[PDB]
Amino acid sequence: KEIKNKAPQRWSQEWEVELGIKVMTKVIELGGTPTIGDCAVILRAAVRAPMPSAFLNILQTTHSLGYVFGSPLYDEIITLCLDLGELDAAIAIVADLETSGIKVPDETLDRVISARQSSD
Repeated sequence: KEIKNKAPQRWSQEWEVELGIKVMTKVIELGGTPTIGDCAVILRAAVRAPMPSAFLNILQTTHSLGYVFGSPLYDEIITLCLDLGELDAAIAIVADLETSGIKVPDETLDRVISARQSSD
């Protein structure tokens, strides 16, 4: 009775990436392994519309299955985090990237350190 006459909700890329990460979490819970391409696709959806908060969780989900992206993609996401003003987000990103053991570009870490020094 309630669903049929409810007004529809317009599309938004934020709701899109939310539904995407929820679908990914459910698929992982039910025993399914998403491909690396879908991970790159949700990363592209997250970088297209400003949403820095989702970066950490999506990259953690990617690293969970064992997938590792190239250095340019991490460079791009870190540069976007620095540009849009989410310094703590980029700090968490480089922290979990160092924890995972992947190698980030030197200029990216240098820019992160410079932004951290400027913020302090």
